[PDB]
Amino acid sequence: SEKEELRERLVKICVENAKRKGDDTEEAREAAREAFELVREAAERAGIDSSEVLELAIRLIKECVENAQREGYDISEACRAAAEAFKRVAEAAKRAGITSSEVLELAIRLIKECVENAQREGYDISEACRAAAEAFKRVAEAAKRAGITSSETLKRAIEEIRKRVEEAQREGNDISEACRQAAEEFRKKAEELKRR
Repeated sequence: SEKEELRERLVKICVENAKRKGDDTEEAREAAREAFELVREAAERAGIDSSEVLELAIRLIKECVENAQREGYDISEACRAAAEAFKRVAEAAKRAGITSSEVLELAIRLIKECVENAQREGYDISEACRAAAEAFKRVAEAAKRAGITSSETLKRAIEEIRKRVEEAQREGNDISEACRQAAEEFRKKAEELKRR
């Protein structure tokens, strides 16, 4: 099946990257298999389990794993953390009624960018995953509360977070704070919209 194929690809990626740097390949295979099910189930429960969304989730994991290999991080840790980050995006999407393909893609790109930035700087991957996923969760929740149904509005909110994260990266400022401040500015705007 397509899912079996996709899982096999992720296993290959994790095992090959573990083998390259002398990490435990059996742990990496296990991590890949468990990560795949974690993301599949989360997507299914959120009603977003198109093969396109599953491919994006696997791409996120792949990129985080490949960069872990480059930057001195444990392959299985990276695999798990990326999968858990996707799970939190899916959970927030479910709670807010978000199914937009473009919104989901931007949320997952934001996670990737935060993780890559953390890995470059030698910081903890899990903290970068939390900042990115929390920012999405905050925007999603604020949009739902305010009755914002527009995909363009959500896309522009996530793009603004991406823009502030890239600015912070460039200037050597804290990425997590950039995420927090940008999501909070959206929340304010949304709440004003609802009140007014």
